[PDB]
Amino acid sequence: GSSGSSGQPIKQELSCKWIDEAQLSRPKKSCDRTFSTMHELVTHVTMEHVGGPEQNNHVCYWEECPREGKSFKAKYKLVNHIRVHTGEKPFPCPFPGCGKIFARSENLKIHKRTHTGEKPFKCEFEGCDRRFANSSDRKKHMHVHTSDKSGPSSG
Ligand SMILES: [Zn+2]
Ligand SMILES: [Zn+2]
Ligand SMILES: [Zn+2]
Ligand SMILES: [Zn+2]
Repeated sequence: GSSGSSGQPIKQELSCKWIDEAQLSRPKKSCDRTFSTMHELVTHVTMEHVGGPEQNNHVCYWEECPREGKSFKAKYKLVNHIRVHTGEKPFPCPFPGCGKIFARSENLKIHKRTHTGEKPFKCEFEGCDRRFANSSDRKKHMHVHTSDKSGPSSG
């Protein structure tokens, strides 16, 4: 194998929500941890979770696993399953009521135009012209509104 790997890739954070049903501590707790790379999350979620090739009955209990904690007929079967628990992406969708995510930059940029011309979150400040997708940004654009400007009438 070989690749250009020009420059540095994208730094994405991962999380393995492991909710043990046999846990005697409530409310049900999840596996608190993080990783800088996928591989690191694999060796863990697999060994640090599903265990190694030594464990016979291996079962992955996800905070909301689609399997509901079911056993497989092979190791590769389980290890391959957790593959869905990763779902690593470069950048989500700038739309709130979309929660959509893509693995391509052109896909998102092209999919963002298929949403609408105007933004959902518009500056609440009257006589102001802005655009936002998250109530956070807007509320952050107010830090500059606290004050006013006296000069150009038509603004
Ligand atoms: Zn974990
Ligand atoms: Zn699972
Ligand atoms: Zn979208
Ligand atoms: Zn404004």
